[PDB]
Amino acid sequence: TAPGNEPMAIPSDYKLVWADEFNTPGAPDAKKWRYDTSRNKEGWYNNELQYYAAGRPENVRVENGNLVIETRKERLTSMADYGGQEYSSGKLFTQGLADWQYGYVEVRAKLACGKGMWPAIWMMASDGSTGWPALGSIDIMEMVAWDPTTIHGTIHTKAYNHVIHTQKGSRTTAADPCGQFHTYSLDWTKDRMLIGVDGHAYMRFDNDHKGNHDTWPFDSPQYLILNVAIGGWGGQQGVDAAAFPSKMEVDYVRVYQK
Ligand SMILES: OC[C@H]1O[C@@H](O[C@H]2[C@H](O)[C@@H](O)[C@H](O[C@@H]3[C@@H](O)[C@@H](O)O[C@H](CO)[C@H]3O)O[C@@H]2CO)[C@H](O)[C@@H](O)[C@@H]1O
Ligand SMILES: [Ca+2]
Repeated sequence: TAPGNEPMAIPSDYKLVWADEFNTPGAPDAKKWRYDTSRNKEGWYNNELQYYAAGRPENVRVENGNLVIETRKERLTSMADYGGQEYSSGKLFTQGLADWQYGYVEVRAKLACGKGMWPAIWMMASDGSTGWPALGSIDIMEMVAWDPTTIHGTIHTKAYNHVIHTQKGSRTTAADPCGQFHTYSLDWTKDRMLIGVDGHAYMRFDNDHKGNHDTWPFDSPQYLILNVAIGGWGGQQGVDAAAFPSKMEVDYVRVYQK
């Protein structure tokens, strides 16, 4: 629904304005990432099966220059916010720490595989007053590991979203995404978004320039989100116990702006 076919690359006139190179082993940098626990006890959206553990190295850690988000089959019943889940995982976002209006986002990542796994690199608007989906969401990368070579790039707005099946997205494939790094990229300007892998946009979404927040909510800042969900879209061919633990490794997040 949002086909692209054009190169993409860090614009020559942009500077690197924000980066997490995951240089510092241990916990993620608290000045860059917060943990999202907001629906642990209730159950996450999308019929998701994971508990997202905050402050827990087994799920979220920096090692050897990479962020590691790791899913595990386990019941974290000692957690006050435990929601009865069979799995643990990690969700980090830059909410309240850093956000961007326009820019080139480049994330170099090795994905988490195993039927059930749903790694994602995405964004939501800092101003959520209009609620989901109207606020505007940018999926720079989703993969569901029943189809682990397929890379999905999607935007959601009030007009264009998955609840009403009008989401603007595309897909491509990439070599062994769980075994080798690729670059997952967004080029967002006032005119359009390109979403790509390894310097190729497979997804394009234009600003129609109608000043309709329903079709272009993207003239306000967005923060970045990294997670690995379990089940929902990831669970289309079940959740494979033998797949755990599974990890997404992120070498870096770099954000460029004019
Ligand atoms: O169902 C209404 C509730 O929606 C909440 O928002 C969720 C939404 O339900 C869920 O579908 C969505 O899922 C994300 C995808 O749209 C896509 O953007 O990729 C993400 C990464 O895979 C995936 O999580 O997430 C929305 C935000 O959590 C509202 O938060 C809630 O107020 C509302 O009642
Ligand atoms: Ca690194």
